[PDB]
Amino acid sequence: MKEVIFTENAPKPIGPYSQAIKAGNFLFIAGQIPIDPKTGEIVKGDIKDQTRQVLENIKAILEAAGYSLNDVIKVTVYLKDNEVYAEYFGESKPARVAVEVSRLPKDVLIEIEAIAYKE
Amino acid sequence: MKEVIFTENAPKPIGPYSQAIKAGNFLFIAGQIPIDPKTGEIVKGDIKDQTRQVLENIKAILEAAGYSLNDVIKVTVYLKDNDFAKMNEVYAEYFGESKPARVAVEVSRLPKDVLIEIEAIAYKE
Amino acid sequence: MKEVIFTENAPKPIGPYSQAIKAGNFLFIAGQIPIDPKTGEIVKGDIKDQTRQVLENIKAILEAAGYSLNDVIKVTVYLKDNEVYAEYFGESKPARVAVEVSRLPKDVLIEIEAIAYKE
Repeated sequence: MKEVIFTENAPKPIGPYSQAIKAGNFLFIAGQIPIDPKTGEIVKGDIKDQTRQVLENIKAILEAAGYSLNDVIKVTVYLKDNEVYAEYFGESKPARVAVEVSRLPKDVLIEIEAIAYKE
Repeated sequence: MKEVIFTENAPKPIGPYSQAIKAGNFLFIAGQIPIDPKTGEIVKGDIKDQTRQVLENIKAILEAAGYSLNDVIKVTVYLKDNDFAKMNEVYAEYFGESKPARVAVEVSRLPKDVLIEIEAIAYKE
Repeated sequence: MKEVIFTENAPKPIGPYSQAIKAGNFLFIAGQIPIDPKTGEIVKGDIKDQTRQVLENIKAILEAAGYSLNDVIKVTVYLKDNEVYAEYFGESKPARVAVEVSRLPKDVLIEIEAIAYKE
C-alpha cells in the first residue's frame, strides 16, 4: 500500500513534494530543514538550535506516520561546510551517512532525510 | 526477486552498474544526468532543458520497468549551486500530482559537469 | 524484522549509530570511510588505497549480515574534489549515484553508502 503523510507539526512543503510517503513497511521522509512548523519561519540560530528543530520535525512526521524513534533505520546528514542525536537515535542506532555540501535550501545549516521500518 | 532494468531510451550506464534495479516491489533508479540518449551528449546547456532531459530519462527507465510517474516515492536532486527555482517548474509537470518525498541539496561537481542529477525510488504494490 | 548488524572487521560505530541495519529483505549500510578496522586510523595512500579500504569495509559488513556482494542493489559514492569497482560490483551491477562534496568525515577523500537485497 502507499500513503502520503502530512501533519501540521512539521514544516509544510511549499513546492511539489510531501513530508513522507509510507511504502509498505518503510517510511521515506523528505529532506528536513530547520523551519518552525507553528510559524513557518526558518530558525536563525546556531547549528545546535537548527539541528534540534530538524530532529523535532522528523519526530513529528514519524509520529503522524505512526512510527516511533526506534523505527528509524537510516539517516543521511547534509551539513553546510552532538548529544542532541542520542536522545533521538539512542534506542534506534540507525545506519548513518554524513557529508558536507555547498549550500542547502534556504541557506540553512543542516538538512536531514530519514527512513524508518516497522513490521 | 532482484532484476536489472535496461532500456534504449535512457543513457547507457558506463561500468559495473545499471540504469535501475527492481528489488521486491521497490525500483531503485541510478542517478540521471541530462544526457540525450539519441545524441549521446548533454543538451542545450540551460537548467530548464537539462532538468527536462533528466526527468525524461527517469521516465523511460520507469516505463521500461512497468512503473509510472505516480509510483515514484522518493527523489533526490543534486544541483551545482542558485537555479533551484526553474528546476521546480519542469519538475512539477512530472511530479506535481503524486508529490514524492524530496531531498534537494547543492554540491561541488556533478558527472560531466552537468547542472543537475536526479535519483529516484519507485514503489508498486 | 529489524536487526542491527555488527562486525569487528569494519570500523567501530561511534555514537548512536550502527554499521548497518537489516530491515525486511533489505540491508542498509552506513557510510564507510577509509578507516583501517585494525588500527583505527585512516589508511595511508591516495584515493586508490582509500577506495580499496572503503569497499573492503563494506564487504565486511555484508558478510556479517549473511549477504553477498551480488546482493548490492544501489551504491552512493561521495568524493571530495577504476578496476577496483568491477571486482566488487561486476556481479551485482547496482544502480549508481556519484557526486563531489566540500568535505567528508575525518577529512577523507571518499565515502560510500550502499543497499543490498536478499529474498
